[PDB]
Amino acid sequence: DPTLEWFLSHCHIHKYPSKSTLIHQGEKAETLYYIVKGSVAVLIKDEEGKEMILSYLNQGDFIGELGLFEEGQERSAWVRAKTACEVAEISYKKFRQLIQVNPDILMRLSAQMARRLQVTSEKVGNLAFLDVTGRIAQTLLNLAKQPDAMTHPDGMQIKITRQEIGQIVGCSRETVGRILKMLEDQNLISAHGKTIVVYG
Amino acid sequence: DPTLEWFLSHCHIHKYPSKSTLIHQGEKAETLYYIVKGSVAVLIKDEEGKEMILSYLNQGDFIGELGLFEEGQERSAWVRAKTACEVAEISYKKFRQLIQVNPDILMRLSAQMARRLQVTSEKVGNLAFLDVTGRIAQTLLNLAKQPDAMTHPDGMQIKITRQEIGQIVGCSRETVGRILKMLEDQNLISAHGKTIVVYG
DNA sequence: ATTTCGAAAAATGTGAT
DNA sequence: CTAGATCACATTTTTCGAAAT
DNA sequence: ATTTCGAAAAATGTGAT
DNA sequence: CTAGATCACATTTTTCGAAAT
Ligand SMILES: Nc1ncnc2c1ncn2[C@@H]1O[C@@H]2COP(=O)(O)O[C@H]2[C@H]1O
Ligand SMILES: Nc1ncnc2c1ncn2[C@@H]1O[C@@H]2COP(=O)(O)O[C@H]2[C@H]1O
Repeated sequence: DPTLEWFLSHCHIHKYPSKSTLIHQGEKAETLYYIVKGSVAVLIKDEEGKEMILSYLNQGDFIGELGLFEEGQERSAWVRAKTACEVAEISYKKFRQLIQVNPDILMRLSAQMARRLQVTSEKVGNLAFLDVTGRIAQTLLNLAKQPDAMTHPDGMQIKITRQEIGQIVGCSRETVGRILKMLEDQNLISAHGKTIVVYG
Repeated sequence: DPTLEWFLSHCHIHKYPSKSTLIHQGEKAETLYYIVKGSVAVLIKDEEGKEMILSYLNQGDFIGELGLFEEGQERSAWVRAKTACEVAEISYKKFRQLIQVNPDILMRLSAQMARRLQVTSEKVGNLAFLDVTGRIAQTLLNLAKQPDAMTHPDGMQIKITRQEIGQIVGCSRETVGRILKMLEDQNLISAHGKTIVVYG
C-alpha cells in the first residue's frame, strides 16, 4: 500500500543472517525496525542466562517501538533472527518526522502494540492459571498457527525443540519431554525429534 | 497541558464509585476511557473465579484502548475501580476523529501503551524467572511507586491486604504472609496488619 | 536451489529425590 | 500433600560447510 | 448530613499435610 | 527432593449500616 511503501522509502534496509542478533537488551534505543522478510524471536534473559521467549515476530511486524515514546529508554529485550531476515530500519527522530506528515504510519504501529499487549497479557494468565500441560498444549496450538508452520495430512506440522518449548512455557526441557510423550499417548500429537504434528 | 485539555472537551465525563467495574471482559469494545480522578485495577479471572491483577491504572491513564485499533474486538480484561473515579468516556468513532485533526493525542495513548507493554513483559519475566519471594519482593518495590503511596523516612509506605499481593504475584494468602514475616525477620521491611514500609 | 555426506554441534532421556 | 525441577552423560538428532546436480 | 458504635465479613496467623 | 498449595480453625482487622449527634 501507498503508505507502508513511502515509509520503506525513508528506511535504510539491512539483512541479518539466521540466529544473528538484531537488538541487545539494555542498549540505548534510538532505531526502529520493520520486518520486510523473515522472522525473529523476542526474548528476555535472567542473571543466569536462562532465556524466556516472549514472542515471535514476522514479515509486517515492527520491532523496537517501545523506545520511541520517551527519552532514556533502553531496549527491553533481545531480538534474535529465527530465519535470514530483511529488515527496514530508520531512526526515531527520522520517524517522528514521518508521523507529523501522515500519522497513519503511527496507527499501524500502535495497532501492533495493542495486539502485543493483549497477547502478552494472555501469557500472564496462562502462566498464572494453567499447569504446565495446559501451557504446553496451548503453545503447541499457537505454534501450529504461526506462518512458519507447514501443513500435514493429519493436521499442522511444526519444528521446535523441547528446549525451546520450555522457553515459551517456562518449564524445564525434561518436563516438556515427559509431557510431549503423554500428549502422544492421548493421540493428540505425533512427536518425532523436532518434528511435531498437531492433529487437526 | 494544552492538548489533553482539548481532548477532555469532547469526552462525556462520568462518575464511578469504588468496587464498581468499568469494563467487562468479553463485551464489545466501542468506548475509550480516561481517568480524570481516581484509580482502577485491571484484572483477569481464571475458569473458576480466581483473579490476577495485571496492573493498577491511575489518573492520566487511558482505559479500554486495545479495542480501538481492530474490529469486532472484545474487552481483554475486567477493569474495576479502587477509589472513587471520575472517568472521561468517548466513543472510538468520535475519538478516531479527534486524532485526525491532531495526532498528538494518539501519540500520548501509544506512549502509555508502550509502558504497559514493557511492564507486562517484565511481569512475564518475573513469573517465569522468580520464586514467590522474589515476586513478592519485586511487587513491593513497585507498589511503592503507585500514587496512592505515602513517603516514609526509611523507604516508602503503602496499604495493601496480603490478599491483594497474593493476587498480583500469583500465590496464596498464606504464602504471602509466611514470606512476609521472613522478610520482617531478615529485616528488610516493616509490616503490621495491612501497612508496610519498604526499606531503601 | 537442495541433495548428499561426514563431521561437529545440540538436543534428549533417565528416574530417584 | 504434591506438581515439577534437578543432575551428569551416554546416546540420539540436527545442523553445518563443502562438493554435486 | 456527619459521625459514632458494635456486630458481620474479610482477612489473618498457624501447623500439619 | 522441596517450594507452595491446601485444609480447617481460632483470632484479629475492616467494613458498614443503624443510631446517636
Ligand atoms: N511482549 C512483547 N511482545 C512483542 N514484542 C516484544 C515484547 N517485548 C518486547 N518486544 C520487542 O522487543 C523489542 C526490544 O527492544 P525495544 O524495547 O526497543 O522494543 C521491543 C519490541 O519490539
Ligand atoms: N496488561 C495490561 N496492562 C495494562 N492495562 C491493561 C492490561 N490488559 C488490559 N489493560 C487495560 O484493560 C482494558 C480492558 O479492556 P480493553 O481490552 O478495551 O482495554 C484494556 C486496557 O486498557
